[PDB]
Amino acid sequence: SAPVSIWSRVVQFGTGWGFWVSGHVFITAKHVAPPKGTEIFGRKPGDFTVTSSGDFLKYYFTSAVRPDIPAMVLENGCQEGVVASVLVKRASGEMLALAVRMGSQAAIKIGSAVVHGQTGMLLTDLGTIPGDAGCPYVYKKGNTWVVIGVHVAATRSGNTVIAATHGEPTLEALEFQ
Repeated sequence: SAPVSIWSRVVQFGTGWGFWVSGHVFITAKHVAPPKGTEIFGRKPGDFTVTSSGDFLKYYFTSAVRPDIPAMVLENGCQEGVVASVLVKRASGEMLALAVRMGSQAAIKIGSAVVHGQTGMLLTDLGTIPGDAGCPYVYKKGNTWVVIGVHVAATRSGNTVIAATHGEPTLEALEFQ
């Protein structure tokens, strides 16, 4: 479904994967990233800036690292009900697009961390596995592909997954009633 060229944007990173949103912007799961202050893609700290929000991590490079790729829209999650695709790469280079119905956005507790993200329900042993964190969630919005977050967590059994998103909630901020 997703354009063939989009997969070259998914690369190994730390103990997981990350995604080039543009030639300048690389997103990943905080928990898989190399330690802060590590040289990456041949660039030293200072040649890039890093922002984190929950388990979402974004690197911005002043000079393009991948000039061969057009910029894509990065959204803070998407509307509940959107059928998105997790672009999972495995170490072998195998590419597995996993259909997922996006659920609600919330601040989700995973172990000792709190992740701002969006829940999802895998539509199909053939889901995500340890090592997949950082792979992007994308969908075709109208007539263009947009990225909404990165894979961070799943249940062992069952089809629940969590994508970390870049923002903290306003309209989507949960409050006791």
